Amino acid sequence: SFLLSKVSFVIKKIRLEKGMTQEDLAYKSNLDRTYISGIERNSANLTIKSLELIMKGLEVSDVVFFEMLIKEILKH
Amino acid sequence: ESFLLSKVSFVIKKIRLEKGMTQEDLAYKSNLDRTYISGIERNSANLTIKSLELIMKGLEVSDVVFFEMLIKEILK
Repeated sequence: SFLLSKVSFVIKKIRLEKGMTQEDLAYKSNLDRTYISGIERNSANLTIKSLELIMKGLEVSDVVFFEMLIKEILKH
Repeated sequence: ESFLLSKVSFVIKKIRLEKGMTQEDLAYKSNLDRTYISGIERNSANLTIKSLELIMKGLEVSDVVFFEMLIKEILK
């Protein structure tokens, strides 16, 4: 899936840009490290509530996240 | 429901009504249950990214269009 891969990519990109490991983001959001690893491989079951929490943890606003996402969708 | 949650629900229903589609129409076109559509439009907490992909495919709305509308609603 095109959208799933781009969501996964943007979450990994923002996490790596904040210098956070998957563990770091998990600890900040009270999620497991394997949930973050999992979403970066396949974002199918990531919910909007979990994405809001992740965006909170990455200290990215929702608008910037979606701007980043539109950019990735359009690059393709 | 947070404001991101509410706005995702709002934008789905906004586009659905602009498309002249009922909930049942969206359910048919997305291959999701009408109960689930009903629920998302009230509260998007448990909407997954795959279900959002199928909702956009059933509304026949470009993903970029959906996220641009979402950014505009978040900013209002």
